[PDB]
Amino acid sequence: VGTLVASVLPATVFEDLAYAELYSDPPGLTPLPEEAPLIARSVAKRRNEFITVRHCARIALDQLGVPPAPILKGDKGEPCWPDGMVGSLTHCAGYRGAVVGRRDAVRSVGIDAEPHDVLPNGVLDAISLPAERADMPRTMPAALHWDRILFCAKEATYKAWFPLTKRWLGFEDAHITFETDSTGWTGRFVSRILIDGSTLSGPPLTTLRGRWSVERGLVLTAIVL
Ligand SMILES: CC(C)(COP(=O)(O)OP(=O)(O)OC[C@H]1O[C@@H](n2cnc3c(N)ncnc32)[C@H](O)[C@@H]1OP(=O)(O)O)[C@@H](O)C(=O)NCCC(=O)NCCS
Ligand code: NA
Ligand code: NA
Ligand code: NA
Ligand code: NA
Ligand code: NA
Ligand code: NA
Ligand code: NA
Ligand code: NA
Ligand code: NA
Ligand code: NA
Repeated sequence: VGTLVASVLPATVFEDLAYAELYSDPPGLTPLPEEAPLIARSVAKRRNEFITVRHCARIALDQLGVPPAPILKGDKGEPCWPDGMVGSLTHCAGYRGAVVGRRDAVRSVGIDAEPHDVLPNGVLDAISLPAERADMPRTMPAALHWDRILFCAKEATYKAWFPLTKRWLGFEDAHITFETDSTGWTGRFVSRILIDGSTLSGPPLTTLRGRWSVERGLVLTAIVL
């Protein structure tokens, strides 16, 4: 079983998390009939990864004692987790993953996987603030593609934020600061929210702490609130 995503999960709430990942689409996976409408008009690549990522979601939920069931799609694409559960899903070339948590210990999860590849510069200025572009090179080893790592953290931030607020969060609306561990391939980040953080219940979101990792040609990030 693969354990790349454990490199970005916390120990403090680990017993209330579970995860499952795969690196390709198993052949011949049939969609659940209740989930098939979600991909009824989708291209084959989207259908195949959707079915794999939902499979990972149910394996991870089963570890937390949740019986397998369909996971529908809600406001703005967000997955509809079973009662008492939270989680997040991601895919990219070579990666499909789910991390889920018990809501009584975990308020929200956001994860993202990317290929550890450059982004174009025009995609970088649209996805970053000036202070990020100044500070990332100061805090990240020169071997790493900081543009891509910053973007991966932006995506995990939106996924952790949206289920709590049900509002947009733009690339300009969170300033993310990083640190690198002395081993050079993992570290921590903090996403500072620059807009109103009001949530549907509980205290407003102001800073979201996460972890990042680069390995096996992938960037992984996770935020567990
Ligand atoms: C929604 C988004 C973050 C998804 O990320 P992605 O890199 O395109 O794709 P991933 O495979 O990593 O993640 C897709 C999964 O995200 C989840 N997701 C989609 N919308 C979501 C939402 N509103 N809230 C939480 N999770 C959501 C879904 O599980 C989806 O997979 P599924 O359709 O198979 O269920 C991205 O497409 C997007 O729209 N980003 C713009 C918002 C943003 O990044 N703001 C910057 C904040 S600092
Ligand atoms: Na457990
Ligand atoms: Na695999
Ligand atoms: Na559902
Ligand atoms: Na969610
Ligand atoms: Na990809
Ligand atoms: Na360094
Ligand atoms: Na600012
Ligand atoms: Na910050
Ligand atoms: Na930084
Ligand atoms: Na590592």
